[PDB]
Amino acid sequence: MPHAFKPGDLVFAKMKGYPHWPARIDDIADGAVKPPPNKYPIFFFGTHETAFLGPKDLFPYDKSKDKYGKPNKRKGFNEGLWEIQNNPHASYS
Repeated sequence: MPHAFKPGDLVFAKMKGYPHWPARIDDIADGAVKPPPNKYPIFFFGTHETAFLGPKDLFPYDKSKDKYGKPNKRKGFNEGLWEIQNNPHASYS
């Protein structure tokens, strides 16, 4: 049975105006800016951007990849597909 989201979990994350996007739950580094309450820091593969999202916009990757894990013309998307499949836990700074 599922747990709450934790750092390192792999997802597709939904933002307004964007396709469901390959992403991970990030940690928050010591001394770094924390998210708002009930929000998680989401790192988006390919773009390497961070947004703060809640669970309603977070789709576990394993369950969802058949539906959402296909190429997209959008900038960074296909790089992001490679990242989440091949090195999802790397440093992308």
